[PDB]
Amino acid sequence: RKMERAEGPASVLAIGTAVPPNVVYQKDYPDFYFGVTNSNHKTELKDKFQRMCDKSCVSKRHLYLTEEILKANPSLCAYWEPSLDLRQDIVVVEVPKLGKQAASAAIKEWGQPKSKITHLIFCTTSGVDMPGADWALAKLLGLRSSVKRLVLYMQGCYGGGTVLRIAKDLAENNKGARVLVVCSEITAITFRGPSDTHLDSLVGQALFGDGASALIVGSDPVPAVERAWFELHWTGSDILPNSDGAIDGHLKEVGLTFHLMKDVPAIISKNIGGILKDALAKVFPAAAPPPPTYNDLFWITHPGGPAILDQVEDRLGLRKDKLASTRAVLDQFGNMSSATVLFIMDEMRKRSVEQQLGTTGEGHEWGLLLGFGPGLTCETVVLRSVPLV
Amino acid sequence: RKMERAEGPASVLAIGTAVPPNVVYQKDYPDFYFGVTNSNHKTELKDKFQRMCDKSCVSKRHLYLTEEILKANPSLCAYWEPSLDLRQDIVVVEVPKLGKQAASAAIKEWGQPKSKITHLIFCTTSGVDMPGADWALAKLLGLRSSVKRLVLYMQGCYGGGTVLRIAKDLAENNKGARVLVVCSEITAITFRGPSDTHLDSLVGQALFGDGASALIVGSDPVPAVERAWFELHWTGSDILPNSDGAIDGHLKEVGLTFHLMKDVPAIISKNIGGILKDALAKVFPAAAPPPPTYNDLFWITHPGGPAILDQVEDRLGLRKDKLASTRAVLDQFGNMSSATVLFIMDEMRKRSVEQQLGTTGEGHEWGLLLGFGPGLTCETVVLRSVPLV
Ligand SMILES: CC(C)(COP(=O)(O)OP(=O)(O)OC[C@H]1O[C@@H](n2cnc3c(N)ncnc32)[C@H](O)[C@@H]1OP(=O)(O)O)[C@@H](O)C(=O)NCCC(=O)NCCS
Ligand SMILES: CC(C)(COP(=O)(O)OP(=O)(O)OC[C@H]1O[C@@H](n2cnc3c(N)ncnc32)[C@H](O)[C@@H]1OP(=O)(O)O)[C@@H](O)C(=O)NCCC(=O)NCCS
Ligand SMILES: O=C1C[C@@H](c2ccc(O)c(O)c2)Oc2cc(O)cc(O)c21
Ligand SMILES: O=C1C[C@@H](c2ccc(O)c(O)c2)Oc2cc(O)cc(O)c21
Repeated sequence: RKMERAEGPASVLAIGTAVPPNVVYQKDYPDFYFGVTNSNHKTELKDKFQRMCDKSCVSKRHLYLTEEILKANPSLCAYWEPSLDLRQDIVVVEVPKLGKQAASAAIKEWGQPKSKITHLIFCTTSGVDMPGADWALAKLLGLRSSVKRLVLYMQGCYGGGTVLRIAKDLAENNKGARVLVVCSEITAITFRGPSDTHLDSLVGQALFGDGASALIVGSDPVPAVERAWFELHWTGSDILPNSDGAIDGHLKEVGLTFHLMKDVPAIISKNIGGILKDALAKVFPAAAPPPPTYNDLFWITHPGGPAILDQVEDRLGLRKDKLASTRAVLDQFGNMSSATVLFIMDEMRKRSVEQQLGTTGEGHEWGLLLGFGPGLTCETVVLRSVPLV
Repeated sequence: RKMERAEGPASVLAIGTAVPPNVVYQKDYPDFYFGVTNSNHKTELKDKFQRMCDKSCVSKRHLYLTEEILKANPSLCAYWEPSLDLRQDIVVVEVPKLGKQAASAAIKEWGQPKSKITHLIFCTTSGVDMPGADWALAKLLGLRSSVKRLVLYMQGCYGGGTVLRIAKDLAENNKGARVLVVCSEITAITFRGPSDTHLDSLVGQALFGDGASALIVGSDPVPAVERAWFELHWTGSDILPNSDGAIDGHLKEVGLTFHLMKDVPAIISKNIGGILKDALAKVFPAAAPPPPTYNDLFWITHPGGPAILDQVEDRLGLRKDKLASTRAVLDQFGNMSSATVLFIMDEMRKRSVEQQLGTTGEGHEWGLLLGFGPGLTCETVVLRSVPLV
């Protein structure tokens, strides 16, 4: 008359990632972007975009859109031309497909048959449809027809925190539940030509890349059969003060548009300390061990842009190595919206194993995953690593 | 280092509903719809639409769109004209607003200050935005800035089951959690002129109406302070066999479009028995009382259309009164997509109280809530009523 619940903390049992094969190196992107968009005559706009690329701390990105595809579809290279139907036709197909590559890698690592997946969460900011990308992914994988699905559309850059916040309750409240979590982002929904009109969209052109990540999340891993890599222990969500309209995105007839105030780094950096201090106080209450210091935590931080990272690091006084895993993903992949923190989680555990650190969190026991996006919404997850060998 | 979980079953503690004030009676709708759309010359198409309205078992609907608004915005009255940006500007505002009316009613009934709401789920098929309708509703209500939000976009007619499936885990896995659940639907996103092109969209014009419903869901109601009306005990989700493309909806430059095969009733009716029999077997396992008979359950059934209800009733052999609560909502409000089953839940408990039946479920202990939509997805929730006086 009842659904048995699980006992232990929701745990990450496997991670997979996937990116489009086409690589664009940042040194080449100003020429490329202004070339295929027919805007090289816009001489001062391009110098402005060159400075954004020079400062982006992005070396390369993987992009579904190629010069050939852009040549085939000139309404994408144009500026403010109607093109949503064209964008949707692309991403309603390619977002689940990219997600399927990451999902198959995570399942292969996990090692159990795909029919043990009981739940699915699909998160994307690229396109919407009915049935949704969750249904399409289930069809592509051949998941059981009774998988409990959830599609999280139009989330944006905090979505990596959101999927963990939901997956935690699904795994913990359902005995045996194994949650496939996929975030998949493809910039074909936003890509548009340059214009002194909208210097916000330029920022997006310098930073956003494509990618998908997949997790298996479940409570009570079977001993010597499944392997936990991180545990979810505490979650919080906050709308930061005086941030109305900081980050807005609209799905228009010209596609997805992006609006971004210059004070996003300030708003984030100046509020994040109180959020983290409160979260750590709840996880480590006095009544008892004190919370670890920031430098004794591992850090999985959504790299909205280098200015956000630099100002957060400065305001919290983080030692300069704490954001190294985060900054490596931004350098090699750019900002992949909701998927990015799961790429960072993967990079951190793999570094930790390769370098024989004592835990999956670079040697630290406790850790923080942060997502930031429209709201301005800050998603906080307190994680525990797992000891290695 | 941990979030305490709750103990008892997730319970519905209050329900509110809201509809646009403009009423259109079905007897008037063929003339009205073909009038404001400039299509009265389409003589045989209209006779076809008259027969759909005659058969709809819908007496009236509440619609945000008025003749005055349609006169002001002729691209809505047209057929296949670009109009998404216009539709979004409407529903990104009006869907949260309608939802706020229902939410305030549910909170007023519940009786606790609005700051005790810890979580929010907003479900809609009408428009998408960043930040989302969940953020807008929180702003309209003045909810705490740390409310844990979730926006479920592009769900469709199964969404009433989905929100209960998620809210169950949120309430049960978080001690003290009180989940505001809102479904809000406004047909301005789909409304378009008639055409022998697309006889699917005609079906939608005869059945779909507007409305919003709101729940407070929480585990462990405080005795003599909060009041439970229904308990969530079991949830299931199924993709019905040989239903690929049964019900599709796309968000296009002309707005939201709707595609619907004629065999939806057949697919639903011919598969539903096995789903319910399995669900009841899980809730009442042999090893022990047998499951109640269908006629001894209460029924909260999404009324996709009268043909779905009639064929489900026939195939399962339901006594003719079991779907009376469901059919009363369809008659007085039409199909309000994801909100409809919560209107039906409200109607049933209010009937039960008014008629002094022994339980909130028309006198029956156990009950079934069913949502159907794109997939073809069937959402099943097994509910327990609460005894009255
Ligand atoms: C890469 C930028 C992107 C980093 O460069 P920087 O350290 O700011 O260096 P600069 O200030 O020289 O930036 C160069 C140009 O970017 C422009 N710029 C920066 N942020 C901008 C914004 N939000 N909108 C428009 N222009 C912006 C500056 O105005 C400047 O123009 P100018 O050289 O003609 O004066 C940085 O501001 C950043 O990281 N911002 C975070 C972006 C963000 O908010 N992302 C989160 C997500 S949606
Ligand atoms: C109201 C209809 C809507 C009920 O009427 P009915 O009992 O079918 O009566 P009829 O078959 O005389 O219907 C009249 C017309 O509707 C048309 N019709 C019914 N379903 C249709 C569909 N999916 N697409 C196009 N036309 C349809 C019939 O072709 C018929 O046309 P005709 O009179 O010119 O031959 C009914 O088929 C129904 O309830 N369907 C369920 C709709 C549905 O699937 N909703 C769930 C959600 S998205
Ligand atoms: O406007 C967007 C773009 C979006 C996005 C889509 C696809 C990608 O591959 C990608 O890297 C990004 O991500 C966003 C995230 C936000 O928080 C706000 C936005 O406007 C957007
Ligand atoms: O195409 C739609 C329309 C949608 C809807 C929106 C707003 C309303 O007020 C309303 O009653 C309905 O509901 C749908 C539900 C589905 O399952 C499929 C759809 O295509 C649609």
